[PDB]
Amino acid sequence: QQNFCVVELLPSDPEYNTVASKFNQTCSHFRIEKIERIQNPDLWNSYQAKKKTMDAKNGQTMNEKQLFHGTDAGSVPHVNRNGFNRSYAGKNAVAYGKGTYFAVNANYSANDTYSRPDANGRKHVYYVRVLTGIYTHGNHSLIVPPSKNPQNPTDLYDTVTDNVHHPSLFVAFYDYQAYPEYLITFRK
Ligand SMILES: Cc1nc2sc3c(c2c(=O)[nH]1)CCC3
Repeated sequence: QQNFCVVELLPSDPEYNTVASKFNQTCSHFRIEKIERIQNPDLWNSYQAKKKTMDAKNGQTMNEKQLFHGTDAGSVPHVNRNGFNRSYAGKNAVAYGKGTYFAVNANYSANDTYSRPDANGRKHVYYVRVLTGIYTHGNHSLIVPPSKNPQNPTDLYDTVTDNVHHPSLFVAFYDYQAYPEYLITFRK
């Protein structure tokens, strides 16, 4: 279930200049070793279904952003199979899951705290399609999606950010809200 393939994106492939250019806006001091495309049909189809629903509701809003997420090597196969979906006890009592964080700029995700260097010094950051939708600033203490309207408090925001008009990060909460399209492997 949610089987996947991994294909190297070569420097000569159409999308390389764009993916590398975005990473290099803030990470040009690192050296890129490989960029790969993650091809997971079930995960892609489910993400696209969520995108279609959001596009049909949010008017002019550009619901998708491409953001970064650094992780340790041991999490890579999990992300490739499951994306950023989470399962745990009591998830189904409430309308959302535990937040998953993404950065606007690659250098944030390139921190060793996130993209932990592996045994060979290799660091791993995904360039992820994320349905940011309609967002507000995150709660300071209760890390859940806030209500949009005190008169309708089960209607929740799609994501939260640190700063509504100058974001540096986004937090996603819902299933199939993100697709791990590209994996960038790099070194100091
Ligand atoms: C595992 C992981 N956690 C976090 S928290 C956070 C980011 C980030 C990441 O890239 N990976 C980037 C923005 C704030």
